[PDB]
Formats: sequence, C-alpha cells, structure tokens
Amino acid sequence: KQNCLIKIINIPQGTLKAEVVLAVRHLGYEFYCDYIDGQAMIRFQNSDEQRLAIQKLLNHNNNKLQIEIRGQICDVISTIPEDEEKNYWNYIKFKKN
Repeated sequence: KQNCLIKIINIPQGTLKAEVVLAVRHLGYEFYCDYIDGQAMIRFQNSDEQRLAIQKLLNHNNNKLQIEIRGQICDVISTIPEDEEKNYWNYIKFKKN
C-alpha cells in the first residue's frame, strides 16, 4: 500500500523499541514498528488508518503532531519523502527472515 507511514523523531537516547511500541499502541491502530536510533518508522495498514492515527496525534493547541515516549515530547513527521519511503520498503523487503 502507499501513503501509510509516519516517522517519530528525537526519541530520547536508548529508549527500547517496546517503549516506542507501547506509545504508538495508545493511538489504537495496528502498526509495524522499525526502530533504529532516535527515529522510529511506523507503518499502518492503509492510508485511512494512517490519517486516523495522525488525527489522533494532532495537538489542537500548537497544531503539532506529537507523541510522548518516556515522558519526553517527540515530534511526528507525516510527509515521508518519496525516496526515503522507497528505502524503507526496500529494507523491509530484505530484512525480514
């Protein structure tokens, strides 16, 4: 599917993948997480659930996409550049056993 990715950034040093996962889990949609270091890539089932997840994230004061992980505010980027998306789908098509 296309257009179902968000990138969480500036996750505090050495957060565990599971802590990210538990945070995204509260949005209530199913997702796959790939967490490298500081940056988590969250993939949703389809464009509709991606948009619902972004709508859940949206903070109606500053109008920012935010998620709390380990008490710290981390920003969500919803416009993943095309080539980077290509790379994610690639590293997925390879890294799975």
